[PDB]
Amino acid sequence: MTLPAFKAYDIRGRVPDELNEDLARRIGVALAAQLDQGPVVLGHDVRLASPALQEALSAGLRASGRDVIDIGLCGTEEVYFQTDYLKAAGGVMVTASHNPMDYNGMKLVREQARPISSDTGLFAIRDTVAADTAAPGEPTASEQSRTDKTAYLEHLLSYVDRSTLKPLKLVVNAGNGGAGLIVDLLAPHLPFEFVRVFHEPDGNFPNGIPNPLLPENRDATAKAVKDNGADFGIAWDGDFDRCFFFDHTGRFIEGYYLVGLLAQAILAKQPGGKVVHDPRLTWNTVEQVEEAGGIPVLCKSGHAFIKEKMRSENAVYGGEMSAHHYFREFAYADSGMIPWLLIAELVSQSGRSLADLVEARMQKFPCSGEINFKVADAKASVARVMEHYASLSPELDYTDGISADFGQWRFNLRSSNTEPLLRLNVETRGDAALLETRTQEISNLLRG
Ligand SMILES: O=P(O)(O)O[C@H]1O[C@H](CO)[C@@H](O)[C@H](O)[C@@H]1O
Ligand SMILES: [Mg+2]
Repeated sequence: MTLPAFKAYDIRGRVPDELNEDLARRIGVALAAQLDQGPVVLGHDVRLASPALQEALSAGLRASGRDVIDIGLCGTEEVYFQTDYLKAAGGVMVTASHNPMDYNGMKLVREQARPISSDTGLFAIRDTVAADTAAPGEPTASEQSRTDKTAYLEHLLSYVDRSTLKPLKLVVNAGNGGAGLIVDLLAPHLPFEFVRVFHEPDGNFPNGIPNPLLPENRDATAKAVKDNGADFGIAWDGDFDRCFFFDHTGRFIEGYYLVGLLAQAILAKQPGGKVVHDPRLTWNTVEQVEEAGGIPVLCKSGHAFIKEKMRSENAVYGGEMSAHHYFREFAYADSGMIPWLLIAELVSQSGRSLADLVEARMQKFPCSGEINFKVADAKASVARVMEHYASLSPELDYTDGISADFGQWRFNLRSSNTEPLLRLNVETRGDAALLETRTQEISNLLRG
């Protein structure tokens, strides 16, 4: 076999059998051999095991003569920002993002925070780690503590014109992850009145693991918004590289619509720019980007494809329907902080509620949401669907699974690259009835 913890985009496994201090130190040694010259930035999330995992990573790296910059407890996006800002050779974030409590992992990048994935070094690291029986060497390089967030915070604030901000009332829900530390540091520089829910970092997660997609966790943010008459609410996953929005009615906003919203926000600052988006749900993004004078660029879903395409295109912003938002100026990396600052600035400047900013777009391009199927035979199942729709002659695109455009409706059907799973997305041209009948039709075919 091979080490299960090494996935397509990152390392994720149960502690201690899938991931432990010895593997972490071995990963540091193997990572040293993969990077260009320079030091390595290390950071970690709130999980109880994360500091020790970072400490082993450090020991392996310095045993290989790599200077380590320890930026401490942080969000995943701070490892991206600091790796790029400090012109490091690389960086690793120790995080479980949103996995259960007996789980942990790492997210690895090289220069300029470029991702290290299965096929761009991560499996090379895996195989080196898998075959490494050598004795732990002793450190021949140093560790520097660098917890100053000033540059990071100034960079967050630079996305908005602070004198145009209104004193909005915002619910913030860290889910006992790490987002609250950054909110509290931004707060003295912002006019908003914050309503803090599940604010303190707690690696035991007394209120549940930080996953705003769970309806139980969703409802705590919705309730705080409604009970306090907040303008909107924001929730983050544990390492807060994803954020999730709730309008003034408590309604969770499906992430598809935030791509076109955030693209328009950005395009008013950087006119004529290119905007990268995924193929799962498209029509609304294409229209909003073009309406805002931008150029939409279709790209295979997955954060490493998005970033690579943004780089080759000098795209100012890339957005994925699944709550990933990437920013050229942020080392082409994703942030869970920039999107809500942009949204709060848009609400402040426009005088429109978050609800009204998206409502007409949701009516014009209703979507199913991402619907997952675990089926006995994915390939046979997909063939059943294509067979059933063949007579209608859809316009097909194979950028990322199968996209079929029927005119008034379209779908994308993909195999997940991170899970053995089929993923379905359907949208229509302003037709909620057509949306439901087609979604159900495709579901039955897949389940057949
Ligand atoms: O559908 P997939 O292949 O399993 O990818 C999903 O996870 C990726 C990494 O978080 C994301 O980059 C993708 O956009 C998506 O959320
Ligand atoms: Mg995350």
